[PDB]
Amino acid sequence: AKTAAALHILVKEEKLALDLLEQIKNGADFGKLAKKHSICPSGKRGGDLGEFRQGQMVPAFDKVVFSCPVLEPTGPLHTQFGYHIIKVLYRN
Repeated sequence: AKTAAALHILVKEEKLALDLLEQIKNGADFGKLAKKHSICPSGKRGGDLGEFRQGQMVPAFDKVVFSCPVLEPTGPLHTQFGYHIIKVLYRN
């Protein structure tokens, strides 16, 4: 699929990623957790890029959106920036 709706959180240290994964299970809040933790110039937008082509931001994203099914929070994944957790939506 060319364009998909995707939310991404990048964690610098694994310990926080584990706390997030458990934190999302205990609480559950992919959008709000991404915005607070990302604290980056793409926290507002990278935490909610809306729909964009499979080749805009990070290649690793194309793999999992083509690996996991949409509507399937997959991650946290491994990427150079740190841990990538990707939520897939619409996929079109």
